[PDB]
Amino acid sequence: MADDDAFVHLLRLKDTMTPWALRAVVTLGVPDLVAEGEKDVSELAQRSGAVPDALRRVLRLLARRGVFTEPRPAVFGPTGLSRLLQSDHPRSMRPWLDLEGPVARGDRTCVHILEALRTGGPVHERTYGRPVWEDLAARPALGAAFDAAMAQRASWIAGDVAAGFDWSAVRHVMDVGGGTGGVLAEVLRARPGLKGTLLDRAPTVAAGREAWGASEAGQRCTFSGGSFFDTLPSGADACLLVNVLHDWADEHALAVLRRCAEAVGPRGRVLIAEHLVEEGAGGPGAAGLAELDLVMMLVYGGRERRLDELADLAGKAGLRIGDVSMTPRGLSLVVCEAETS
Amino acid sequence: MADDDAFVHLLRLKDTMTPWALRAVVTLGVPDLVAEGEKDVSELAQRSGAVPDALRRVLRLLARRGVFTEPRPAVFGPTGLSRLLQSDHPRSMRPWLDLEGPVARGDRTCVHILEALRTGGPVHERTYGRPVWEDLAARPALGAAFDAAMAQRASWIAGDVAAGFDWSAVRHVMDVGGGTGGVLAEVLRARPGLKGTLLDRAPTVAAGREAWGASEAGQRCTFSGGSFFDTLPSGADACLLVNVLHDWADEHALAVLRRCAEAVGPRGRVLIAEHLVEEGAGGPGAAGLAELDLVMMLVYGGRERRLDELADLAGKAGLRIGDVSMTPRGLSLVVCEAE
Repeated sequence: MADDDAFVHLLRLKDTMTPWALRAVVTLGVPDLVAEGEKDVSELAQRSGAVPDALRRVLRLLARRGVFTEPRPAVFGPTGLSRLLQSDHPRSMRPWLDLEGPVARGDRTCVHILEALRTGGPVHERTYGRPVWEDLAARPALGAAFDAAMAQRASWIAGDVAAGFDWSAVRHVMDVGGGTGGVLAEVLRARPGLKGTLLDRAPTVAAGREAWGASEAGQRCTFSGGSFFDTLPSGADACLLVNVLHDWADEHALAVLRRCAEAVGPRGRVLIAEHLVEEGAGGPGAAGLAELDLVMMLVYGGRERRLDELADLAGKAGLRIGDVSMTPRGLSLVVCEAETS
Repeated sequence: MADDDAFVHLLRLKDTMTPWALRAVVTLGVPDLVAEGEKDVSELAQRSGAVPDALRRVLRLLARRGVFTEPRPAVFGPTGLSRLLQSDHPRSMRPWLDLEGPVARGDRTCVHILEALRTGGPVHERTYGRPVWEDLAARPALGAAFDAAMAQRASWIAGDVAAGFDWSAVRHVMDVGGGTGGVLAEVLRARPGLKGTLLDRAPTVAAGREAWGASEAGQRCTFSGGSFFDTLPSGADACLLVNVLHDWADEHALAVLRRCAEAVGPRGRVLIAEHLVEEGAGGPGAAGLAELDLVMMLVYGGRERRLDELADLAGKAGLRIGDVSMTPRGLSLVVCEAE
């Protein structure tokens, strides 16, 4: 690099007003309020519960960044970005940036990053009093909003999972930590012979049962509560782990994998789908994954993992890493068989 | 071919980890530790306070963004960007990103933005126990760091301000809120005949005195501790206000302008130098001002203002805009005659 070019780049990297301007505006629902068109701030302020001047300055920053239009001085309207932040929108980003919701709430840990660097462990407890898992369950309004957002990331990738694994030698699949079963449902209806089991929390499995448990795939699907840290429900010959391990530190990730290897048995399989970090540089979306990693370090005790970090945890649960397949959308799909022949 | 992917733009704008990875790593002196070449994480971890795993992961992100190189796993080296983060550097960014210093410290307010929209006022007090000026004054070390940070900024701008106003009509200038006096130092030495007075806090002006009070221009400067909300030293004919009004809400900013009118009298002059906001905006100039304006909302109770918002204020302090020029680097210089 050189000087002026490095300067301009650093100024992008160092901005904290924008991302919070964005988060706040999403929480107040300015994207919805301008969906049908341009409004002036007086109306946006009065509708949002915000001081006109305060909101104006916030929206002006966000207009300069291209989130809204500002055709005439104090009037603001929708753009392609603002549309992604609407509640309407099918692939909406509201739940990831709504501060009343759970996910964006954890992002406040950014200001305690130095403490996170001292102790190593997360700083969600430092920010809000409780670690992340406790105060989700302590207020199930957030606990149901979390499941709603995780339901959305499942949808995104569900097709790619069912396509990318062979199911020829499988009878009964178990979506361990599958949420509302978005991925399970997609596999079962795509492979009609198969049976299935959804394992997750007490309310979350019932909410999955609700949305499709009387449908033709839902008939072939057990909906079983209880923690994946306890002994898993039986009769599975394949356990499915989709974007579950990155939520957990190495000890707790090892437990779950042990429970999966225990439950699937000698001739069975454990099927892992994560987005894996590469040995430096990576490709496109290595920057985003390392960003995510930091959220996972600060909020949760968890961690985005390399193939070999996955291999170590698999090994310590007496599994080997077999076929290592990549989906078009960046997911790595790995078949874990029993370690020894 | 075209930066048209809205989803990517949004993901760019929403990143909150990079800017704090950056602030942390600058706080921990890592750019300095790698100035002389590659270091591996274990060393960097030891020399700073940090856990090796956490620091690896934080540097990994910043390396992804080009701040540091990582040529083999777990080792990070310097770059053109890291140079600008060194204390070393003539135009260093360290004092703006060091969480030990008060400027970057203020950036923690970002997370209380919803309250800033509810109340309208700053959220430094909610972050830190006290508003910005009270705990800067209650912690002298922060005070000094702030002063040091502003001094670097004033140093860069000082030649424009000397060259920007016509000092022919002026015998004695008072730099009101001029920090350690970097602009006054330059203004005085450019115009050998002038007398001068720096007005700021006591420890601040004292730091100014020790820095350049011995020089020829220093000998023509009265280093004067005090508050620009109190009556100013009597009988300077011009009062200078360089990036002071943007720190203050409308009511407080007005009180300073009146205090400036008093001390110069009728047909005295009040010389203002701010970066004013421009309706209809633009690229990097405009966006940066809008970013800074949120810092001013959240840390101070301040505002970036237009030429005419500033006319409103001057008008209510018994002053009228006499001449408006722009420095050749965007700083608008306005002379006000006392009406």
